[PDB]
Amino acid sequence: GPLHMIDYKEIEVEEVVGRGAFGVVCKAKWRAKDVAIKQIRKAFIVELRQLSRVNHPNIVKLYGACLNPVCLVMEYAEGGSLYNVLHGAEPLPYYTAAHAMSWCLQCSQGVAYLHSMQPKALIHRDLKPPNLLLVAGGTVLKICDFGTACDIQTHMTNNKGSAAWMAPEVFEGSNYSEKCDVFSWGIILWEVITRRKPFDEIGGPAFRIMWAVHNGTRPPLIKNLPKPIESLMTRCWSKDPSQRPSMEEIVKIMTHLMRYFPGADEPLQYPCQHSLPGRVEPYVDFAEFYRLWSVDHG
Ligand SMILES: CC(C)Oc1cc(C(=O)N2CCN(C)CC2)ccc1NC(=O)c1csc(-c2cccc(NC(=O)Nc3ccccc3)c2)n1
Repeated sequence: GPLHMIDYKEIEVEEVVGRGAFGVVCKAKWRAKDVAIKQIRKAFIVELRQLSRVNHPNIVKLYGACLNPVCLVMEYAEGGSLYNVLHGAEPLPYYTAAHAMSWCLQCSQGVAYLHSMQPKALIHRDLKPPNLLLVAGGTVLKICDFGTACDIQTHMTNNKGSAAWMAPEVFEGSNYSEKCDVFSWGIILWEVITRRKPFDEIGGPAFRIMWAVHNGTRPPLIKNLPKPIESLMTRCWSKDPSQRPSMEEIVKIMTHLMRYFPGADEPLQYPCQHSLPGRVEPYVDFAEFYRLWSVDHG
């Protein structure tokens, strides 16, 4: 994995866009290109090595590192976090079923890559919309890993944590595999389809959500959701990791559903005035899906 050595003189820092845990992410410029830089010593060696080994369109690009001061240099995500597109400050952008399905397809392709690496696979173990970034007018999605928490107080048991998207076996303290990322992906699918924060009904501190998920609570089912999308979604939620699909299988299934979801290449340009009403209604609209389905199967 080749990598550019960067003299800190060449960087011109523009703004700060994330301060949590083990560094401060910042917008900057470098040889024309807009870049994102994370300033910090220990695990940096492992991350820098991993972040150079990866080469996939749906995982964020590493241009290189500056060894003094010790910081990563990567492509800037103009579109920002998916979380911020979904639930950020107003005005939030309008999006479609096709966008929602494409973002989950793209995320799954990135994760399938991570799980297929050799000799050992990379397990992300922290997939959630804050670590999913958007580019190309919101059309393209790239996985990253900010790693938002460490201290139990002002991180892991709060809104800057990740218990809503976490697999039971991880927070349970049991052994886990790459199937933990499949659970997370299942939750993200529900999230983009509904534009609801998962387990916002429960809330409180994170241990309340962990308690509910450990007993078997899942996000509510979605009204009028196609059965194949509901099958794939609810399988990823499975308590037993053995019953969850592989990311390889998800990529195949999703790749073929996109036939019934044209228009994902349309960039995010229209505004939205979003307000929230057993089951729950989707934000996106599945009417054209059923229409195109009927034509193929009829
Ligand atoms: C809050 C941040 C996250 O996410 C961002 C949020 C915004 C944002 O919300 N803004 C607010 C201001 N407005 C004006 C624009 C929108 C902007 C940029 C980034 N970040 C990035 O562009 C970026 C690119 S790489 C990266 C990053 C940051 C920290 C760590 C890593 N590391 C990895 O990706 N590691 C890794 C990935 C896969 C496998 C192994 C390691 C990347 N961040």
